[PDB]
Amino acid sequence: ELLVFNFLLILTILTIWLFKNHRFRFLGAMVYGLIMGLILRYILEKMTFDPEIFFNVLLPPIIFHAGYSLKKRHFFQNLGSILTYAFLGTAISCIVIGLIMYGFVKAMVFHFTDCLFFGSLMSATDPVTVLAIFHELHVDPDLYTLLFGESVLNDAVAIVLTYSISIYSPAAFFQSVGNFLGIFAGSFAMGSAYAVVTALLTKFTKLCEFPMLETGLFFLLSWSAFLSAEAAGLTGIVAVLFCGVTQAHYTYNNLSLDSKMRTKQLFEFMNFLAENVIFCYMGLALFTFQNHIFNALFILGAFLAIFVARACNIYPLSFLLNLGPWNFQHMMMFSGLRGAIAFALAIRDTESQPKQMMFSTTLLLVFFTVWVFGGGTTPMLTWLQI
Amino acid sequence: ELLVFNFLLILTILTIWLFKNHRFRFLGAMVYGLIMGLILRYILEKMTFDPEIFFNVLLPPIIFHAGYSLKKRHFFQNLGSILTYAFLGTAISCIVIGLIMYGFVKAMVFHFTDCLFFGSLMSATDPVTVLAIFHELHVDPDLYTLLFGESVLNDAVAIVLTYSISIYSAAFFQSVGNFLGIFAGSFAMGSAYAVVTALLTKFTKLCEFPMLETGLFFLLSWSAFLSAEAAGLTGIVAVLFCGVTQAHYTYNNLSLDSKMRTKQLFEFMNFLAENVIFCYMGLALFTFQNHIFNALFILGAFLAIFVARACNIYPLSFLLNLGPWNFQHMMMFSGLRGAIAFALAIRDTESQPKQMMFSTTLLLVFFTVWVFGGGTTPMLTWLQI
Repeated sequence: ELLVFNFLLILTILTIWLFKNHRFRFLGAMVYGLIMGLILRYILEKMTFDPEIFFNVLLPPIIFHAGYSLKKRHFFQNLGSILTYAFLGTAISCIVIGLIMYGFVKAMVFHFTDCLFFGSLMSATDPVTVLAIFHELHVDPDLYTLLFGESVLNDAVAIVLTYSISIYSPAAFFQSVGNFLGIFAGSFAMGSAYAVVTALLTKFTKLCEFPMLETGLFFLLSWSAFLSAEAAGLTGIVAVLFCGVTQAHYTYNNLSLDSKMRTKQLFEFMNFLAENVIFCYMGLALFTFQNHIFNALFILGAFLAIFVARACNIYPLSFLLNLGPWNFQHMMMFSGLRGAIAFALAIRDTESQPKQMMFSTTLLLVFFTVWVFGGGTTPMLTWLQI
Repeated sequence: ELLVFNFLLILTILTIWLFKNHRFRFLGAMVYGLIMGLILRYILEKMTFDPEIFFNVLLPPIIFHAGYSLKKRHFFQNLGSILTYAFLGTAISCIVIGLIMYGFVKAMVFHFTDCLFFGSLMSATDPVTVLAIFHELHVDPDLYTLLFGESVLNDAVAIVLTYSISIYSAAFFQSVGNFLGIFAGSFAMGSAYAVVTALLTKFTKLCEFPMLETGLFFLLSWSAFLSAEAAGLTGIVAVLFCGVTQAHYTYNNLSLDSKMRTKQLFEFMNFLAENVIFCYMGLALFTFQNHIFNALFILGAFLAIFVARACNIYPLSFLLNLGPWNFQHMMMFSGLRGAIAFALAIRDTESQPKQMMFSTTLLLVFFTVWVFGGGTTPMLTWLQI
């Protein structure tokens, strides 16, 4: 680990500059996959030692910022739509499996549980680049709130849902579903339990006179909720921390007026370290030789599956919502990226199943392919209508 | 390990809690480690797995903030004294070894090179307790701006000096060159990133992206530490300490927004120094193979503490006065011992069980100087403001 980190820093500086360099260019760190990966084909494995456990512990700060940055324009305005699209992840999973199951069976003219696992893994959808474009343009506030709320909810559903599948064992159907309800409900109550303590502590006691103390305890109490998830054995540790959204609505507004900017900037800095997650796609795209060894030509079934499965269950859900506005257009625009979280699930022990290794191969190619939607977002906006 | 890191926060929360109430009490977090240890003394080793190499990677942010928090009121009047205090750490190691040589030779009624490690280790001194009291009371600014100097200067000297003895065994001739070469090399490449950081944003307009430059500042500052260890140049904490030029040049150039953000970002990590302050007690109750020795050399080390702080500053005091100083601050220099000295005490901890007694003594030294550090207010009021 001496110079292993140093590889990240040099390209990160390039990533920092390209944001200021390519400010008006036609067009992130996604480009450097060909640059940094290829030059080191000829010490080699030490670049991507990267224990899969470590990735999970550095992701919670990324998603905690998402839950702590709500502009409070959806708690009562479009909350129902987000909760309606919370069930979309179940719809996404049940449709992706319906196609990829026929994909490998007809490819050979291996089991079925990985197909269920793959569908849950693919259910994540976090278009980070798309959300960044919307906010800076200072337009379509309703459209911005739609994608942001959906992207921060399905991933929380995806992580808990894929855990239930991984522990499913064939009656035996109910307890696997019961785990999904029990863990998610436990994550909401226990996760917010530490958040409630922070809110009342800073609202009754006049602790706002000590900016250093309030900021320190806020980070520790938020971190303790994430840490308490593993200690109690309740999974969905990201969801546990993500359920600290009440901190931004109640704890944030108590009495500080000074650490308000200090707290958001602190977690924004950790949120700004997402390029380490981004580079991990391409840095390990060639270093993980044992992972991408297969590169089987089954991606064509996956390619067609991801495009239609997301599209074929967003209009019907909106149609159900139309029963009780929506511009009849945003549903088509919803087709964004395929989530940063999905990569983390693809590296879960990396050896649980032969075709499971192929999942990581498919995910990497999709990421280098789905990003054209982010690049091709502006023509999509101007194609028919805004 | 998942639950081990959890209970390290509740006692850190209590650290925040104690300072909320202790704004008027007679007087902090140093004792919470013992309280948790006693409860856990009655699964056990997993609390203090704590690889010793990982201790030296969470420590540099403490050093960087110390070098980044200079008040710029010491280099103009007390710089010569502070630079002369770099020899204090060297002469301390020269006298401590002789005092500790008689500690065991006369007691018997290891090897000499092992005693050198302990002597150089004592040169480190980080009186965080005294400095905290000074700033909050707004007292003796002249003494504060120079006491901070030696406090961090010898820490950079201590780490390189205790590493230089690795070649000691006619091998003593190149030791001085190796010590000076590494220290000089640390200043060159360590401050080079600060120069690179300064010129990068002095010409370009990074003010439109205050968030981008903050990451770049952290990325560039971290690179200096990482590049030193990767290239084999030791004194990595000293290399990051050479980031004081970041405050001299980069801090004041054009930011006007991230200046407070950068200070608060690093001081928050420096505000998490209690983790260093908490690591001792867990190892002081569970690692019976390491700390249980506690041989009857504590008093010998205890006597060596005061004389080392007295037999060295006093001879140098006359030289500095030759070119006022009121002749009073010299007696006050009998201060704390710090926390970086522990990081040297945990250098692989596996020389010999009979030789590892020095680590046991150092833990007691912090406890004995904690109450001594606590009883600082009577000393301050007695002499002068």
